[PDB]
Amino acid sequence: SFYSPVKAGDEPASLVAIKSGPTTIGFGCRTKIEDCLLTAHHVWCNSMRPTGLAKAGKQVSVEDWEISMSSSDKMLDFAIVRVPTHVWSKLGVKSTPLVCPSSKDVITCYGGSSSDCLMSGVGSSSTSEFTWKLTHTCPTAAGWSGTPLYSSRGVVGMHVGFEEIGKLNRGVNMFYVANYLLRS
Repeated sequence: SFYSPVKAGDEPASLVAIKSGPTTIGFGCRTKIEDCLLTAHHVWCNSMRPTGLAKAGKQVSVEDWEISMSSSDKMLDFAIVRVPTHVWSKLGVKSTPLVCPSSKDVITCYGGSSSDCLMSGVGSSSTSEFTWKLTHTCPTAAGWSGTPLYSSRGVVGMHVGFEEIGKLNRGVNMFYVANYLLRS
């Protein structure tokens, strides 16, 4: 009801699913921070090992790729991974820039329990006086961690969890993180 099905090929070109054997452990996007996969720390580092990247039924295995940066802070919860560029093209994944979030962004969020079985939510996203923090109303589920907060203007942030469970959700503002927190 709060969700619409999404046919493979109709999700954004940046969106990628993160698999651990049969299990989708979360989502991510291709972006620039150099060029990278951005997902949640708990998807990439605190779940069962990532073994593959999936997009629309297409699959590529995960090899010993470098984790450029990560934070296991509940409030940041990010992992920035250097995926060889051929893997991105094998999947047909196109980059998308991290745009600056605002007081109110209209957002779509995508997730599912398999690469080819995707659905979409809609909500709004808002910045905090705690600059690293976003809160949003996009309906998500278990396994939707690392999924980008897409606006018409672009990816404003990354979904990581809850603010209050089922009332208000939580993102990390990766724009602020990349500009003020991360060291080159």
